Amino acid sequence: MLIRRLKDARLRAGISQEKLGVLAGIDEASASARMNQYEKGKHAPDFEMANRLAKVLKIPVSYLYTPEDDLAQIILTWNELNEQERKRINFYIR
Amino acid sequence: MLIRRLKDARLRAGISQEKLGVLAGIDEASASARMNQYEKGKHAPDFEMANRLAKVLKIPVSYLYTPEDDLAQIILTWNELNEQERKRINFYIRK
DNA sequence: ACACTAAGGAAAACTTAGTAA
DNA sequence: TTACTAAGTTTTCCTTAGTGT
Repeated sequence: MLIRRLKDARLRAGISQEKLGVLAGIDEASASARMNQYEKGKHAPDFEMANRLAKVLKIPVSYLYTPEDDLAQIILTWNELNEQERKRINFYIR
Repeated sequence: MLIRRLKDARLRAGISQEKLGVLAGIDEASASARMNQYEKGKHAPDFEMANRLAKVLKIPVSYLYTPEDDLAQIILTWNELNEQERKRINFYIRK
C-alpha cells in the first residue's frame, strides 16, 4: 500500500488518523497507533482492511495501490462518473 | 490481493506459477509453493513482491487490487496505450 | 487533540517436504 | 511438469503504553 495515497485521500476526507481507523472498524485503543504505522509505512493493512479504509475514504480501493499518478487520477475520476459516463469512457479507446 | 487477477494475468502471460515466482526473485525451491499459495488465497504477498509480479506480468500493479471488473479492464487498456494516447484520455478525464 | 513510537504478544507469511493431476 | 498442501519456523502485524507536537 502507498502511504502518499492513504494520506492524501484521508486529508481530502478531512479526518484524523484515529477517526479513520475507528470508522473502519478498529478499536479506539488501537486506531491511532495502527493508522499511523499504516500512514508512516511501518506496517501494511491486509486487503480486507484496505477495503474498509477505502469505503470510509470514499475511494476505489486500488487507488491505494496505484503508483502512477496519472492512472491514480483516472481511478479517482472514474469513481464519480455515472454508468452513462463510465460506459462512454469504456468504448472511448475501443 | 485478488486471486483471480493474479491467475488471469499469469495465464495471459503464458507462464506457470513456479516460473513467475522465479522471475520475481523467489528461490526456485520456494517459488512453486509460494506462488501457488498466492494464487489460491492461502497467503497474500507484500506490495514489494506484488510490484515484482506485475513487472513480470507486464501489468500495472493496482490491477491485482481492483475488484471492479470494469475498472480493471480500463486499467489494462491504459496499460497498453503509448505516451501520446495517454494525453488524450487525460484530457478527457478532467474538469 | 493529534501524530508518532518501541516493545511485546499475536497473527500471518515463508520454507520445507512431499503428494497428486 | 505443473499444481497444490500440511507443518513449523520466520517474519510481520496488532496491542499497549506512553512521549512529543
